[PDB]
Amino acid sequence: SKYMTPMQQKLNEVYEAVKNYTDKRGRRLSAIFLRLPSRSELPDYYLTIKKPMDMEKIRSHMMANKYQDIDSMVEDFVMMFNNACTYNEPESLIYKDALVLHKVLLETRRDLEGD
Ligand SMILES: O=c1cc(-c2ccc(O)c(O)c2)oc2cc(O)cc(O)c12
Ligand SMILES: [K+]
Repeated sequence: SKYMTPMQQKLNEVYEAVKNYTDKRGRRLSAIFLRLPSRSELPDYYLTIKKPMDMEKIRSHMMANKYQDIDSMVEDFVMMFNNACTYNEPESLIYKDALVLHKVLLETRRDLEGD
């Protein structure tokens, strides 16, 4: 069925809000977060980050219909942002972007509180 339940629509809107957010200069903050690079490409990432997470993984779980609720999806986003903030330095752009996107995530959830 092409029709999403309300819970599915909400999950999609949250996801899409983070994905599509662009700053005043037209930059899409989510670009770097979509797909994690490999073990070779990011030294020490997978030894040091306990639960790797990227937006493609989140998107797949959503498409397979495995978030039972909004908080579960939020959890995964927060894990991703924390991972990025653990691995990268505060001065790095990825770290700054993770902070903005975290605010985008919570604002969006909060805005959709009564759907
Ligand atoms: O730390 C992360 C770092 C990167 C990353 C992606 C592309 C690059 O050219 C780069 O120099 C770093 O991508 C991520 C993507 C994520 O979803 C989560 C992360 O923690 C990272
Ligand atoms: K750090």
